[PDB]
Amino acid sequence: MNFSGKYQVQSQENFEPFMKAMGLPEDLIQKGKDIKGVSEIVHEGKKVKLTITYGSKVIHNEFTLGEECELETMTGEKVKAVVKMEGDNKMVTTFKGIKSVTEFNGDTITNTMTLGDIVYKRVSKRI
Ligand SMILES: CCCCCCCC/C=C\CCCCCCCC(=O)O
Ligand SMILES: CCCCCCCC/C=C\CCCCCCCC(=O)O
Repeated sequence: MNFSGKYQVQSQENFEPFMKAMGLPEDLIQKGKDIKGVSEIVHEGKKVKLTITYGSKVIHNEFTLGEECELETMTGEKVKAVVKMEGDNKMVTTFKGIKSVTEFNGDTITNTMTLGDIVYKRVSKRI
């Protein structure tokens, strides 16, 4: 399907509770709470190059679909995980008890991460 492009967050639910349970330090939660971050994807085959920019904070991640790689979380911690291609438009992965589902529909990306009873929801559109 090719997911290349630049997108910006339009809306989100449960950012604070989810981020809290992730151990993201208070002040950052307060700061990123109101930042409409930009995400850039470069998709080439099973190679996904991902860059997330939140104001002055940037995180670079790169992984191969199906392969176990090391993902950098927003705290700085690094984890190992396999990102899978579920269906034709969904990228699914699991780490630290979190279940992550990214669904692509043209200009719209919908991301859903569930931790316990919390469901952090993000809706982005291509810019
Ligand atoms: C697509 C998977 C979901 C990615 C969620 C990313 C969430 C990032 C969380 C917030 C980071 C907080 C950074 C606060 C601002 C730091 C620098 C600044 O002030 O500009
Ligand atoms: C807890 C947040 C830590 C974020 C680390 C990155 C994890 C990303 C894992 C899944 C890859 C799916 C890529 C989807 C990009 C969506 C961009 C967006 O929603 O802004």
